[PDB]
Amino acid sequence: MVEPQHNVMQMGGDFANNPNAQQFIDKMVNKHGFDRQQLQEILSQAKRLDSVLRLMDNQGPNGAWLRYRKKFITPDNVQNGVVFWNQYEDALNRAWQVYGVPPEIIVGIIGVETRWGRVMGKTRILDALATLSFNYPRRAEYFSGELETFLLMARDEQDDPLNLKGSFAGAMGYGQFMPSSYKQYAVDFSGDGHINLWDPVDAIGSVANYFKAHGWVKGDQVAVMANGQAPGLPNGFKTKYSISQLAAAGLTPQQPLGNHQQASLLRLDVGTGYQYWYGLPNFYTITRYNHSTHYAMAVWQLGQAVALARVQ
Ligand code: NA
Repeated sequence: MVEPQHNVMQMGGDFANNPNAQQFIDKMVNKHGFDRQQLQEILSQAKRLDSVLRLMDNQGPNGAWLRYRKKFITPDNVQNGVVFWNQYEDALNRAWQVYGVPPEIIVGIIGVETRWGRVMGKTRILDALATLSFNYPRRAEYFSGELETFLLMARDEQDDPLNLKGSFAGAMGYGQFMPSSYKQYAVDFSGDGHINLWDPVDAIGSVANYFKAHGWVKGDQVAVMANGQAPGLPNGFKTKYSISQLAAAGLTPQQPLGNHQQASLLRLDVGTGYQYWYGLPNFYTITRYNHSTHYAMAVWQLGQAVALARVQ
């Protein structure tokens, strides 16, 4: 009947003689009450993926922005964005009301991440996380934290850890949430008592909560395009200048900046030249999902494009 298998102390598979996998097992048992044998059975099936390791290692004017932008803002994506928006309008409206994050931002994030559920990843989360936790010294501590949370998440939401698929870094569902984001920011937005990253309604509320938690200011401007050029100043979403320094550099805002007294200097390569922008706090909040000016600008403009296509 009951088979404790106390004498089955060595697991097979890609992580068979891996000291890190052994230490991780002891941690799950000691800290979370996992059964060593049940966990060895799970991890003996986990795969060490070279592709996951290669990809994690891999990470003018010539029109850079234009090329990045066209990967996301196309008739097909805008049209699919409209369908997703109309289909989940209640959830989007409810997220706006509860979290102060507008539909265009959420629709934009889900569009850029997975094309609204069409591309959510094909790699088993367990394989990706185990590979990065046990065979990647550089980010081993970060990924072991993610694997720990993933196994707890699977245990709680009652999932077989081996059945969940996602990105090469272990990101999941519509919004490509990492296990740590699920833990800290995911919410039951459908109201069924569970948090399913693959349920569009839960994903919508979870992205909204993530944004509010990262400082999204309701109704505030994201960024304002500037007239003029500022070649003497370093640019990027991490920069910060007073509106006075930017004016002194030859820039003027196309729209009033209200009470904002500082901003980041963003520069987009539009082929014929450079297009400068005053990055406001909400722009930086978007970069909290993916540390990239292009990413954040594409997320925002995709949402705007969809918002416009709905009007027609
Ligand atoms: Na739910």
